[PDB]
Amino acid sequence: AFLNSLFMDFTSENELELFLKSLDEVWSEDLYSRLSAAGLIRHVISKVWNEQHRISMVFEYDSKEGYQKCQEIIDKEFGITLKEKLKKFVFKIHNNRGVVVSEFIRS
Amino acid sequence: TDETAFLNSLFMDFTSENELELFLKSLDEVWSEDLYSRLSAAGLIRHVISKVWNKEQHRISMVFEYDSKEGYQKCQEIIDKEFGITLKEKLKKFVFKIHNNRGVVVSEFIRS
Repeated sequence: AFLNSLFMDFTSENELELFLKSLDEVWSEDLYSRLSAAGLIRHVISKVWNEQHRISMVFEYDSKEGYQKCQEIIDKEFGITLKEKLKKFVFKIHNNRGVVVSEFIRS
Repeated sequence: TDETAFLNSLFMDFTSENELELFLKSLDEVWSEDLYSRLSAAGLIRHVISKVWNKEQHRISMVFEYDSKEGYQKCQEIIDKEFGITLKEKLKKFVFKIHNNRGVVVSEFIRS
C-alpha cells in the first residue's frame, strides 16, 4: 500500500561501511518488533554502486496508518533516542514516500 | 521465502503532473503479467511502482528486486527483446531522467 524509498548519502566510504557494520545497533531487534507490530512489512538495505557513498533503504507498509504509526516510532528512534549515538555519522537523507500504484510479487 | 540479493531503487521526474499521470496510465502496456512471468522465472522477485508524494517534483519510484545480479542482467536481456521501435517512440513523447540506484542487499527484514 505505501512505500518509503529512501537514500542515505555519507561524506566518506569509511563512514558508510562503519554504519553498515553497525546496523544491529541502529536497526535493532527491539525496534523491528515494534515496527512489525505497527504495520511494517519489509525493510531492505542495500549498497548503491557508484562517486556517491550511498545506502538505499526501502520500507513497505500494509497501509498509510501503518506508515504513519511506524514513522512516528522511527522519527523518535533516531531523532531523539539514538540522536547522540548517530552524531558520529554525517549523512544526508532523501526520502521518497508514496502510495503503491502496482506491485508484482513472484510465487 | 525469496531472498533479494540485488536491487534497483530507481526514480523518474516529469516536467508536469499530466505527463506523470499519462506515463502511469501507460504502464500496463509495458508491465504485462506475461512479461512478469518470464522475468520472474529469470530472477525478478518483486517490482513495486509508487507515486511519490512530493510538492516540489512529479515523481514516480520503482523498486525492482532480484534473487541475484545475474538475474538482473537476464531480465535486462528479456526487456530488450520485449520492446522495440513502438515503445522507443512512445518514450519520445515524454521527458524525464531515470535516476538508478543499483546494488547488493546487505540486510533484509521480512515480517513474521
